[PDB]
Amino acid sequence: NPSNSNLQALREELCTPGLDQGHLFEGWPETVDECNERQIALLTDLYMFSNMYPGGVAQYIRNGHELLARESEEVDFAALEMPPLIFEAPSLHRRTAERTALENAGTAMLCKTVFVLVAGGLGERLGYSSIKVSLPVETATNTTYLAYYLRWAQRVGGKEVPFVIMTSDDTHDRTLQLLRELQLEVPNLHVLKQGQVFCFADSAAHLALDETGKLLRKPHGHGDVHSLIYNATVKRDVVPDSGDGTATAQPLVNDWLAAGYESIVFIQDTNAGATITIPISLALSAEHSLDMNFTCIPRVPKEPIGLLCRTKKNSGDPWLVANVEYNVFAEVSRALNKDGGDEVSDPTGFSPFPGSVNTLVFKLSSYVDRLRESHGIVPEFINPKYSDETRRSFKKPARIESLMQDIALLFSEDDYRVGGTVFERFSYQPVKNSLEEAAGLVAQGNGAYCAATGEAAFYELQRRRLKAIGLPLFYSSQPEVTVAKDAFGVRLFPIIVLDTVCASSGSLDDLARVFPTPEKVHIDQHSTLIVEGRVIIESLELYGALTIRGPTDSMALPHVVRNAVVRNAGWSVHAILSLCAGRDSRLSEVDRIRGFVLKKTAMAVMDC
Ligand SMILES: O=c1ccn([C@@H]2O[C@H](COP(=O)(O)OP(=O)(O)O[C@H]3O[C@H](CO)[C@@H](O)[C@H](O)[C@H]3O)[C@@H](O)[C@H]2O)c(=O)[nH]1
Ligand code: VO4
Ligand SMILES: [Mg+2]
Repeated sequence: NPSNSNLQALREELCTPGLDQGHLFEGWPETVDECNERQIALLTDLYMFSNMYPGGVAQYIRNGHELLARESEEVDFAALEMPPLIFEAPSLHRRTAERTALENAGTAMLCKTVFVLVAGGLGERLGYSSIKVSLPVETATNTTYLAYYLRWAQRVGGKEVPFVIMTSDDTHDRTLQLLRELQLEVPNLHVLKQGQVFCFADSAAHLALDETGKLLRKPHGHGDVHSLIYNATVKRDVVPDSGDGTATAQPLVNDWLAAGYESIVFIQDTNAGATITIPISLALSAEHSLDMNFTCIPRVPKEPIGLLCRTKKNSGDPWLVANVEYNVFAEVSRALNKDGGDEVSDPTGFSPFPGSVNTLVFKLSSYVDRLRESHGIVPEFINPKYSDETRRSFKKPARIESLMQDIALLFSEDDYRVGGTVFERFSYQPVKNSLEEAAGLVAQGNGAYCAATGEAAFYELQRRRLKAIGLPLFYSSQPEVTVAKDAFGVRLFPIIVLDTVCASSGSLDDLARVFPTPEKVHIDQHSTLIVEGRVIIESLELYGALTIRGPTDSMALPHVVRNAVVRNAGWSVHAILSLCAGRDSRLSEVDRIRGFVLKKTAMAVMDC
């Protein structure tokens, strides 16, 4: 694509005042025709940046200057108050008429929903050297986060459900390999790989080089997902169009709208609670006519989650409903008095504003409109890490970032209704922290959000949902294992995991289909129940571990369990001892990041 003539022109352009990238060509020959292979490759990297990044590398540097200047100024909002459109979600463990009505409405709307999963991030800070969607939701079945989301989506939207996964250079190949290994068949899955962007070595936006003399690249944030969707195409065969030419440029958003889809949902890589909040969020988006709906929890004052606020940046700006990231809120909170009056704390102990967990629910028509106007471009920022409190130095090269929730400020209050739904904190179950930082956080009285608490919260979630339909689970709240040098404990048992064929959407009505007479099902607090396929359990007495397998097709007739009595040694859990020699150690990173291992001593199986 790039000729040698254009390569010299870009080189000269980047050496002009305001760009000042002469350090990249130190000791280079005057003409392009005299250049080595590596030099040609650098100019090619730079020239092809125009293709991937708006306006190319020249515009990237100019944006850097604008953002670096803005980052040097103390942030200030003209006005900051509660968003007008806030709706309290009912409890996930109470089968009220409201809960039943909202679940059944949202489950119908799931048939007309597009699903988007952002999975470009590493989180090596976890102590996990692989991709986060390969993490197990729980080690009882070892079901990955990738398989969890995909199987729920196919169950609620059918096998042909439209699904997008955003990957990065760090996660793409491993994501494709995991899809192949799980033998997942998703005909309308689109994997879109975000590109990394150049880095700034200093506050003057001088482009950074690595150890081998090539331009350092770093992530542009989860904001890239909108532009990737805007530029994505699909062919036209069984779709409304059926041309005899493969040169089809139908936008993926056009096929979705043409097929009858009315909603789009964005989720993150390690939050299993999204399958619980999404149906309620869709029902309330329809009842209250919300174009964009932020999923929120009550926030503790120092949580690393954003806040949903009604904002005005400057005195003349119209009201905007947008997310304010935790860092910005801290800077604003810590400030001299004589500025507004919405900072006083709440009696309970929660932030004045709802905390955004970044499960984003959109009306598809409104989303497409703003996507087409903006080309998926969202406002950017930069947050360099300086070496000393005096700044004027970068400990590590900085890069421009973007947030996928920052698409909310393209939604004017004049044309669009933007609101938030507030759920229980228990419904937010991310795996973000390693055991070390989880020990540090718990000492301050904060949430661990580690692999141990993520797995434990998943088992507790199943038990709360099942007790909501009348299953009589009597178990202690006392922990069964301590992790991170006895800093905190979790409990796991009783373990009850139902697959998507058994539990269907996970609605309380769907769960009542598995236990039609729950008063005659008695699962001891130390037991383990794994149910796969089309199973109905009418009466059971379980003291130990039991797997029940039914037909793998939902339309098949169901295996019905009656008057079963199963007793065995079952399972246990024990901590990974500090004196872990590691000689002939089957302990993997998966075990080590949660601090315990399940011992699967006995297991009964009911087949057919
Ligand atoms: O280049 C990137 C960066 C991030 N991600 C994905 O973004 C999600 C969240 O990233 P993470 O580092 O876990 O969270 P933050 O970006 O720090 O915070 C987000 O998630 C919080 C809730 O977990 C919200 O409160 C914040 O507002 C929101 O910005 C994950 O699925 C990542 O894989 C990508 O796909 N690509
Ligand atoms: O690549 V960093 O998010 O450690 O600056
Ligand atoms: Mg990096």
